[PDB]
Amino acid sequence: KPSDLDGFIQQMPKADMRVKVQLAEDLVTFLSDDTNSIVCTDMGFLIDGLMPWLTGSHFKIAQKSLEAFSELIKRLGSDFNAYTATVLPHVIDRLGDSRDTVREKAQLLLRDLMEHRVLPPQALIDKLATSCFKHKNAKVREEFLQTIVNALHEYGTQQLSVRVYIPPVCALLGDPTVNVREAAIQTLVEIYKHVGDRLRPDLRRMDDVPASKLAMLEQKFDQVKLE
Repeated sequence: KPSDLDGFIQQMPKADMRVKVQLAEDLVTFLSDDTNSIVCTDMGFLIDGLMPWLTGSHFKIAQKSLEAFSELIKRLGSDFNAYTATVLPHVIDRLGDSRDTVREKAQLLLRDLMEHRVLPPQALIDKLATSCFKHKNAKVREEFLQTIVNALHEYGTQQLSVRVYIPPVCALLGDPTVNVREAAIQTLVEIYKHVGDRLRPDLRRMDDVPASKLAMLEQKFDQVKLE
């Protein structure tokens, strides 16, 4: 139905489950088309409106809110950073969502924040680290390691310094969950690709890392070296 942002904003609060999903789908469609305008009364009103969707129990609508935020990030760029502190904590929680597509759109929102320069890659990863390394949900801990990997692969050591990340990633080698232990391994391997052999003595000083895992990690690095 709605023809502009103000129209979406007005109809969001009242809307019943029925039209709520259609509204979500159309909102995303609207924001995706760069021939559509994001003129409205107050952008904060749209942000506030998306919040119950994002923090909600319907995951289709949550996912669309993430997609909606991605579109605002793309249009707003650094201007979006006014809303980062409000949105980020719930996007983090969605990294742990049971539905694979929800985690995807959440990870994509995170990449969009960096690609569209809402904040520098180091700023975002550091901020995530605060909430993610010790999150109660193993899927968040695992997803966050992947966020680090993707950010490194996309931006390289020019914008992302992972030296200070080695000890917390190493701590995850002893995670109570096997999926995380294995993710932590692969993350160090991915970091090796960027950082090179200086990582080896770095890990050797990590009295955390058992010799058996140091050895296993070194085998994996050697294997990478055979490019």
